[PDB]
Amino acid sequence: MNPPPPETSNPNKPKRQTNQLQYLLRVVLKTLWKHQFAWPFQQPVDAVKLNLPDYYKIIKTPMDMGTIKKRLENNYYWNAQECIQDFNTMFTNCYIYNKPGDDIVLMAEALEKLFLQKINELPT
Ligand SMILES: OCc1nnc2scc(-c3ccccc3)n12
Repeated sequence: MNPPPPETSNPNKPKRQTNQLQYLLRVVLKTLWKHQFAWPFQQPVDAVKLNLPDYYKIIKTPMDMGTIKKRLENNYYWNAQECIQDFNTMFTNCYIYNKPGDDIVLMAEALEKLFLQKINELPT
């Protein structure tokens, strides 16, 4: 059984459009999406399809790049830090559910380095 996926809209949450959030979509997310290791992270973890019945027993704050992409497109975030926190939650969940040296962890490690390279400098 899968939980409902994270929300991508919420009417009582205030929205903002900023240069940094536009760059997080155009540059950060859309470039990481194309990496050879992006595919496990492009959609919420489907525990039924992937046969991970313990995934949501361990991961209580799921996050993925599909959700982040919709949140950016739907102007869900207030600021860049809120979006950056969702990328960090996605990487940390991968480390928590797995073990050092696992293939999925090697993938998340490489994507996290690319992510940090791209958010080291943001637009004004
Ligand atoms: O490898 C476990 C795992 N941890 N985080 C993620 S996102 C996708 C997967 C996954 C699972 C099974 C086959 C292929 C990929 N995983």
